[PDB]
Amino acid sequence: ACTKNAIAQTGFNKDKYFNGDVWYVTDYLDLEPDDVPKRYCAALAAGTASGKLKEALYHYDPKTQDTFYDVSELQVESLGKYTANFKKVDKNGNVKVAVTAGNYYTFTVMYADDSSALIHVCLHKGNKDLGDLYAVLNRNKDAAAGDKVKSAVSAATLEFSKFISTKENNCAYDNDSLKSLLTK
Ligand code: HEM
Ligand SMILES: [N+]
Repeated sequence: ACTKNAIAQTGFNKDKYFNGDVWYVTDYLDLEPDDVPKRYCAALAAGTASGKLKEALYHYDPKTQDTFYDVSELQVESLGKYTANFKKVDKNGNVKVAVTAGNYYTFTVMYADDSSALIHVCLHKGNKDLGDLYAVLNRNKDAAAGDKVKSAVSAATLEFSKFISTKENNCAYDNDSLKSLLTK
């Protein structure tokens, strides 16, 4: 189960974050021992499509090759805090698993600037018992975490040294699919 009420960034700039561009996960911290492997790659695009706040997701496990995309319409809880009812889709937006009761995530944007972000995610999916996840994002898939985002990790009373990097997984992303999924 999740245990954190993450606090959103003071002065969060939603239009800059939700600009339709891609964010790559560079580092992550899963609070429950084994909800996820020590290497999925992940990326997302977030934006407004025909007036609707949307987020598209990509996951890839470079060892198993397990791959999946999702798209969600987002609902607002407060500035920087959103609820996402996800649908599993192929890379072209064709539905594989419809929106389902019990299938949603919340996320909180704890820190963001033009190039980097720190988010909290609480995923709910069927009968899995999942815990809190934190992720450091960058607009550049190769960027080492800089001082603004690392300081934000500290300010959340977390230790960046505990975060697991995705950089040695050598993941390659279909950015075009993420951006186009925002409309689907
Ligand atoms: C970027 C922020 C992330 C968000 C919003 C997110 C969200 C989600 C969602 C919605 C699902 C279920 C998708 C579906 O069933 O259609 C999922 C599954 C999963 N995610 Fe993430 N995720 C993120 C990052 C990560 C990271 C960095 C990892 C690293 C290991 C990870 C590991 C997993 C795993 C292992 C599953 C499979 C869960 C299961 O079915 O048991 N996710 N995630
Ligand atoms: N996840």
